[PDB]
Amino acid sequence: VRSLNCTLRDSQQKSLVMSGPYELKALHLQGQDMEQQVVFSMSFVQGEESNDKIPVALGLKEKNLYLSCVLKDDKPTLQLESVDPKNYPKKKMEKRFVFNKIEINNKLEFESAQFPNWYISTSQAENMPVFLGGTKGGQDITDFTMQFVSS
Repeated sequence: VRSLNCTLRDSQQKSLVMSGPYELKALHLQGQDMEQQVVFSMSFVQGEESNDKIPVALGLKEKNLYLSCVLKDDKPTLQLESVDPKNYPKKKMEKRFVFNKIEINNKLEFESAQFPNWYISTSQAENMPVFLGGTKGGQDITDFTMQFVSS
């Protein structure tokens, strides 16, 4: 399986960082303070692809931790999950871990492969958790930019 390291920034220029062991938060960060920003290892997995839709898995660079989508209280929820450090990543990643990376005019959107039309979203306010939102349209942010970082 092929990967690439990168950071994501929401369309409002908020950066993502590790809240506790299993949460991500988005805040406006600038300076050497930028160092506290999570670096993902984006893997190109198997699934349904288009010129526009590419299935990926998002893990933390060097941590056996992956974003996954699961129901919690009858609603799709984004969480960080630990995986056996020896079996991952894989090309055929379980569905809960797959997002469709959609390119939309220089911006990306990450939709859950498991919950159609649920996207990785951030809040307009500072310091709130990154979550799975089912609505696109003026409120929560569902678009990001990506920056390549080195291997």
